[PDB]
Amino acid sequence: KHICAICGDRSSGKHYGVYSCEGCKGFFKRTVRKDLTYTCRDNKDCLIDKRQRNRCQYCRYQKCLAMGMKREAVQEERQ
Amino acid sequence: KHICAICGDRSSGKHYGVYSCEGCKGFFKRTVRKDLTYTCRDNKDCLIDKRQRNRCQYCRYQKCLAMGMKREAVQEE
DNA sequence: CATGACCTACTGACCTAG
DNA sequence: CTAGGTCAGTAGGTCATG
Ligand SMILES: [Zn+2]
Ligand SMILES: [Zn+2]
Ligand SMILES: [Zn+2]
Ligand SMILES: [Zn+2]
Repeated sequence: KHICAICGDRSSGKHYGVYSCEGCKGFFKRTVRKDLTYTCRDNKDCLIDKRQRNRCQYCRYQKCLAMGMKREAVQEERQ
Repeated sequence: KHICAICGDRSSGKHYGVYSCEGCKGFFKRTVRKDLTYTCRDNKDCLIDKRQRNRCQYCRYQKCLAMGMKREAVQEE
């Protein structure tokens, strides 16, 4: 309840279902808002930690969904 | 006689006429009090249920009025 | 130009006067 | 009964930095 279940950074609370950090939060939010398809240049299992979370987006996105981060809870843009 | 007619959630009775949950009741109370006008980013046809009632505020406010929810049943501050 | 560290609004479950 | 009310927790920001 104190760590980001995706990259191991300090959590700021539950976001879209799972305890995560501000970096992983905005990442998911930025993807579904714009509907972004990601390709992994590796074997679809790149490690995701605090230091190399931005190495492979694809696996960082998949790691969010395997941890239960809901696409549905991402509201639409405002104003 | 216990289902919210707007989003299918559990209903606590009549709120401004129509059977609705506390979430949709509070949303309608705040939409007239502040006179908030909404715009939709899609084709004004978003699905309104328990899981994405917070997705589009435009379609959620539209489904309220279409379900019979009355604007005059809201008292002033 | 995709990041993320800062910042507010908006929920809705849980209260009480008529 | 259905009108009111709050406020912690999760949503929405924006914008300088690489
Ligand atoms: Zn993270
Ligand atoms: Zn990868
Ligand atoms: Zn409802
Ligand atoms: Zn919409």
